[PDB]
Amino acid sequence: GPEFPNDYDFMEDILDETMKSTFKSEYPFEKRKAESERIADRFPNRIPVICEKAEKSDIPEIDKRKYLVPADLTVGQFVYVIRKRIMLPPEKAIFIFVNDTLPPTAALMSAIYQEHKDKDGFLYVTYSGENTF
Ligand SMILES: CNC[C@H](O)c1ccc(O)c(O)c1
Repeated sequence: GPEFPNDYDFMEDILDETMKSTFKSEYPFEKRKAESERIADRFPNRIPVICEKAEKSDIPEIDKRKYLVPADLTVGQFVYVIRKRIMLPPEKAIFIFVNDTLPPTAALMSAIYQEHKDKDGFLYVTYSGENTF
């Protein structure tokens, strides 16, 4: 029994480039920057991470794509949380990319933030499975 949003049919069999849509392209830069600035004030010791599903990847979608990551949390630990959230069976694979790269699983998310944070203050991560449509 899928949990939200995976009780919805996304109709991937006709999803087009005219329909692709992500956090950056759905919300104005200025609104995004103001939100991460608010988080720096209100949750100072959290790293704000936008985590979204790679395009056409064969893996469940995620409800909350916005994470308040503890500063000393490793990449390995963050991957485990996403796995948990999409209820991915342990026998199926999951990878996260930063700048189209697999970060080293022992790396602190704080370090990845300092190296790769967006002009808008967020860290953008992409997750995917082994296959894609
Ligand atoms: C699609 N029909 C309802 C939906 O499947 C649904 C309802 C309650 C839930 O807790 C749930 O995970 C999914």
